[PDB]
Amino acid sequence: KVFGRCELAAAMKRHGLDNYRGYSLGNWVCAAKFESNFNTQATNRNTDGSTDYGILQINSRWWCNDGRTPGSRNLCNIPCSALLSSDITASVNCAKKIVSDGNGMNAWVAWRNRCKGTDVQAWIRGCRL
Ligand SMILES: [Cl-]
Ligand SMILES: [Cl-]
Ligand SMILES: [Cl-]
Ligand SMILES: [Cl-]
Ligand SMILES: [Cl-]
Ligand SMILES: [Cl-]
Ligand SMILES: [Cl-]
Ligand code: NA
Repeated sequence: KVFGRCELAAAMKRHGLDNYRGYSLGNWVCAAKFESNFNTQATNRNTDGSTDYGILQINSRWWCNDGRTPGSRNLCNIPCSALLSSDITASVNCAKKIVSDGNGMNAWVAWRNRCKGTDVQAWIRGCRL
């Protein structure tokens, strides 16, 4: 599914991501924009052989099982395929675990490089929330 901007902001708020660990909804929308372009079916293979999955490009080294990332963990206790669903529940629940890990949203390199310290409230401007 390719979400609209305000459609995704609303879905993330419905699942309790707004201000989760102190991160406003515009931070999450911005991270999803640059990670996936709001496409739940986004995938990216890393040099190390891990794969990033879904709207927030969650990685197989720690967070989900794909059966093809040697030595990896599955801390969200999900198949990585669950992160590609039209329903963002699995992505949101796993994102809450990642952002609680100690480095906040710096876990998402694209958030640190493209969203951090920007006017992220622009990402929810105009949305009926
Ligand atoms: Cl957009
Ligand atoms: Cl915001
Ligand atoms: Cl594996
Ligand atoms: Cl595990
Ligand atoms: Cl599995
Ligand atoms: Cl949803
Ligand atoms: Cl933090
Ligand atoms: Na894994």
